Amino acid sequence: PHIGNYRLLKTLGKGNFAKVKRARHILTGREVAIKIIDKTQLNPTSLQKLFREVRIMKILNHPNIIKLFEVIETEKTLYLIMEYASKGEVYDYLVEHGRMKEKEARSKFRQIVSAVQYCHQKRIVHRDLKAENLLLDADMNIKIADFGFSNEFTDTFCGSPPYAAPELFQGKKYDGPEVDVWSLGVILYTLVSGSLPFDGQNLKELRERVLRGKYRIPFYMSTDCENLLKRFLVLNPIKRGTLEQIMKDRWINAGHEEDELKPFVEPELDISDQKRIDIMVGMGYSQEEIQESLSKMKYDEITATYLLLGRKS
Ligand SMILES: C[C@H](c1ccccc1)n1c(=O)c(N2CCNCC2)nc2cnc(-c3cnc4cccnn34)cc21
Repeated sequence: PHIGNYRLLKTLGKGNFAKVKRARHILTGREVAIKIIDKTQLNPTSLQKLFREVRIMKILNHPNIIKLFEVIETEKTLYLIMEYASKGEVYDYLVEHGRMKEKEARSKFRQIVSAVQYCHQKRIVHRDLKAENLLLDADMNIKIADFGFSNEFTDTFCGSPPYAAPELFQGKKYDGPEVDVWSLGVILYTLVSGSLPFDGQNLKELRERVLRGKYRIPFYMSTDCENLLKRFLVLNPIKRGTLEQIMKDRWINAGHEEDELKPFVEPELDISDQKRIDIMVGMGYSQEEIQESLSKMKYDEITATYLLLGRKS
């Protein structure tokens, strides 16, 4: 079971027309995650959605967002070779361990807010932020995943209802980032409490609770955490805080002297490490080939080998 330079191993999950498998890169030995998409079952609008997702992944380069390494395409199948996060979904972690202490939620939430604010810098809204789409790497760092429902902000999608902003329930047109801000308030509440702030026995009950916007504050929750939730979970999207403003909040930065959370500054990608390039020449690729794939940033077998050589094993 090979595809390109990858040996396919255990399945991580499976869904509508796709599965994700862990894999090993043969040339470097690094582990990756590969999404395998059966294109034959997709209609032309699903196909267009797929290629948009790929385009979004190429735009985004952040240490708390799953990175794209390579695209392999046949006429029947699309393979997205991605960063692997070995400790699974935040959702499953909360189920096993219960709520995080605020100091543990804070470390994760700073990473989440940095990643999503950076998406908004790039004019991308995720639109399906939920505990299930936050992965954890071997060091318990957050990696946001699955931009299959994401879009640019300049359709009639509504994500997981418990995380959906009230304007989505009323069927209202919406700009973009404000709905991610609301979902991040729901995420903060789930990290600190282990439960959702709005729930119901059915969609009607859940919808009514979201629109009322009331949620329970546990006795153990600090005043500063409660006040921060108020900046996310604002019914009026016009008055909802922006993430750049929320980054200055007291709770976000408690115990982070000299390290106030700030918008991420994307570094210039080094495509010129000759030690890595020397290794790839020894593997068989020519110097000129490596230069052309890296400069056009082709997400092909070469640029993926270069990136993976830049990561641990
Ligand atoms: C495929 C799916 C998935 C894909 C995208 C976003 C979230 C979840 N998935 C599950 O469904 C799941 N299940 C849920 C049902 N109960 C058993 C555990 N566990 C997972 C654990 N690790 C990953 C993972 C790790 N490195 C990466 C890099 C890219 C993508 N995925 N990925 C994905 C998982």
